[PDB]
Amino acid sequence: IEGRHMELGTMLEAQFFTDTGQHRDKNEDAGGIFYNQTNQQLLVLCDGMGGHKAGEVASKFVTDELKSRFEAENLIEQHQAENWLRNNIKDINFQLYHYAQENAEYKGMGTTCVCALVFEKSVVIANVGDSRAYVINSRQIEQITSDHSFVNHLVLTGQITPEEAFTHPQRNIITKVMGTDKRVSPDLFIKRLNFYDYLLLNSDGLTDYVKDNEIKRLLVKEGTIEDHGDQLMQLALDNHSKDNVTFILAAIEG
Ligand SMILES: [Mn+2]
Ligand SMILES: [Mn+2]
Ligand SMILES: [Mn+2]
Ligand SMILES: [Mn+2]
Repeated sequence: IEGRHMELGTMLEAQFFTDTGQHRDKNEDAGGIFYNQTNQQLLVLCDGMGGHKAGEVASKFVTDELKSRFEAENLIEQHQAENWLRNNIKDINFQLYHYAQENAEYKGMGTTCVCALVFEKSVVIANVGDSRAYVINSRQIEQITSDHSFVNHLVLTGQITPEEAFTHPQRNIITKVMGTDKRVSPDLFIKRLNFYDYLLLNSDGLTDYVKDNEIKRLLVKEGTIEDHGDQLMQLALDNHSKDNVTFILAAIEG
């Protein structure tokens, strides 16, 4: 294959925030911020399904697998990041499928998974489920991923409006999730970091109770990344969120 130049290793100031919530008992969200041998940065977030058994086992499994595989890696080019994320996500899905099938305590477990590979100017995002990746600056908050949910299937087919989907009685249903099938087709995205201040990854425990406007205005205000994370978690709890709330906040600079 053709001669290509090595981009430098790049990372963003990113922090991981997770909370079980008062209303639930255990945290079935997992995730983390991991680095490979050349110090490339991978952000990982998983939402284990609460309606099924052992959501924390599934999310923890996918997270630990991605951490091990990525930390074992040396270099991933930008034009190969899509293949890397898709392949490893597929294999982890297969392993999680047989993991749930063979263990009777874990029968039917599953988890969402959104993850981002950070490069000098782009971010490569892979998504399976209704966890989200946003990009935010002073003027716009754009959701990069598309929810693999039923209500978003109705939205994308003109059957309901997004505002209707936010209060739809079946807004919890997931249509693509890890561990339920032998195969999975993850959604893959490339996003330019030119004109944005924040990359956000979050489970639905946040955005099921905090709309994009509130996130945008909270983030575009002044304050450090720790202050923004604290205020964002507290805003999720103030809007009476009753799921696990987890998000990675990544500050971007030119
Ligand atoms: Mn969950
Ligand atoms: Mn459970
Ligand atoms: Mn949901
Ligand atoms: Mn959730």
